[PDB]
Amino acid sequence: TTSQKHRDFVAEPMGEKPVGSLAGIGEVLGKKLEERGFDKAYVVLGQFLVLKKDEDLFREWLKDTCGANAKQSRDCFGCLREWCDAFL
Amino acid sequence: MTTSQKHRDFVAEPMGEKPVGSLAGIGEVLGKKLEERGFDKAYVVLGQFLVLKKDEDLFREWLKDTCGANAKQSRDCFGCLREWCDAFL
Repeated sequence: TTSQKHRDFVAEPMGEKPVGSLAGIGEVLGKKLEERGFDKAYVVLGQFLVLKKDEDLFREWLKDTCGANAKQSRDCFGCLREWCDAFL
Repeated sequence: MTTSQKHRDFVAEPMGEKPVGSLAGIGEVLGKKLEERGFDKAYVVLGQFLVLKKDEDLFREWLKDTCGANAKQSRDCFGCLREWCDAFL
């Protein structure tokens, strides 16, 4: 199942939404992503796409980059995957 | 309209699973070199465009380094991705 945060993200183009609009990305993860250059949601989408939507590699990259746990990275992957199914 | 028809066709609709050669500026020669480096679908190149925060200088140099694109090819590819994003992202 899904959070409302997920459903809100997948419902519409992301535009310039901050990285914190992604399901799974809370205040702490968002800071660390911003610290490393991923300040907008679309930059994380960029990494998802460069990695050819590979779940294992994206979730591992997120853990290595901002410390996401398994639930957080599951949530973030799922929200980007569903967004892409609707808009890409 | 000074863009190519090929630009117009790409920016008119979501890209889905389109191959990299659907991008403006990406002919068969550049497209093969991109595919050999793992950039086989247009959305993978979109991904690089986005990871570079849509920066023209960085993206155009990355394209040159990765497939040998010249100035016009890299401008066309960048402009096609930028307009696609303005329409759909």
